[PDB]
Amino acid sequence: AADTLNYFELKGLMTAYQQRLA
Amino acid sequence: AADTLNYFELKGLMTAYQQRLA
Repeated sequence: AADTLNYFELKGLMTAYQQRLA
Repeated sequence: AADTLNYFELKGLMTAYQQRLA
């Protein structure tokens, strides 16, 4: 039931934030 | 494999593509 966080992009925002900081 | 790819950045990138092209 983890996909609820994956369907709604709670997981992509953090990766984008990380990528911009790097 | 699905967990690795990022559906967020590709959408953002296509958006920037079109907004510049305009």
